[PDB]
Amino acid sequence: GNAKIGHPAPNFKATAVMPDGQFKDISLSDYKGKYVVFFFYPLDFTFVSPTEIIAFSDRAEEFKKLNCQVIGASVDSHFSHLAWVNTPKKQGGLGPMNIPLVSDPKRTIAQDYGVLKADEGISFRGLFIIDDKGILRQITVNDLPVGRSVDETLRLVQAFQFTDKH
Amino acid sequence: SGNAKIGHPAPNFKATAVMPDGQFKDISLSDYKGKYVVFFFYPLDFTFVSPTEIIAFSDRAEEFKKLNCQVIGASVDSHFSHLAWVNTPKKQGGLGPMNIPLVSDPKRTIAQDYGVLKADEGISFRGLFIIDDKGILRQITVNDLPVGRSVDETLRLVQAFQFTDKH
Repeated sequence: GNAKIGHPAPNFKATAVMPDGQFKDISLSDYKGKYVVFFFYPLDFTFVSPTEIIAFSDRAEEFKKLNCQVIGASVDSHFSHLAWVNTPKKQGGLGPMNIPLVSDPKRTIAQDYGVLKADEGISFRGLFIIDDKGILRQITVNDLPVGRSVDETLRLVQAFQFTDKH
Repeated sequence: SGNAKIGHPAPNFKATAVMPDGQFKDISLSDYKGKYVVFFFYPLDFTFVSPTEIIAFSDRAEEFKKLNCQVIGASVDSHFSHLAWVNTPKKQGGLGPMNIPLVSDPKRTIAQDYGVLKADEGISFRGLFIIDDKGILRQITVNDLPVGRSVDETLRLVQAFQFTDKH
């Protein structure tokens, strides 16, 4: 991949399903001036990913207070993302989202970030912290079975911002 | 760059370390087959954030022992530098006695194999890697220099990989 600490995070432009339930083409560069947490998950309609997605969405206000945009992504189509959003939570759906969910059907974004599981065409659980100047500050990659922690992500974002001002 | 890939064998190394008994010993990652390994880099000895991380992992080594997990720290400093830092009491800004080995990577080849060498400064980023008992890399963590790592989070991850290994 091209994700290197201290270098500009690779830009992307891709269709996302937005919090209002509509599709929009967004770019990482849209969020210059804010910190960004950009995380990949393997596939829609799975059982580890919804715990993570719902936690980041439920707690989006805590990232807002850190002037930090959270963006999720997977190789599944944006239509599949919306289908999972519209599935009732009591049946295993995501429910309404406070974060956008990017579609990476060409796998080029996952490749740019070095998190494509090449033998299976899906992303590992990659999470990237990008500062307000677009510079990559933190790389996290978990193998497929093991989820990430919103608490840890908030600790990291806040710590980078504090040390930025030092 | 680097050869650290999730789901592939973690890059082996053979290097001089300062062991918990305070003596030099050449160790290899493959020595620890059969155990989980947390392998972490820090930029260089005799600094300010790194000792807090090193001491935290050393102080809490028993919690990794209870998970059949070996913790190993590393930097590009010489093995004499590591020993001097250990021999400096914590009261005076040193590490004090350690419960974990500290690997010396003076040729920078281990940092390069793990993709954490910061070009031009000849130091490693704050890289941390979780390797299972088969030697397979399961987790990559890399922090830019100013921000340290969490022992709690590392234990959460080791526990979760061992949990999911059961199915």
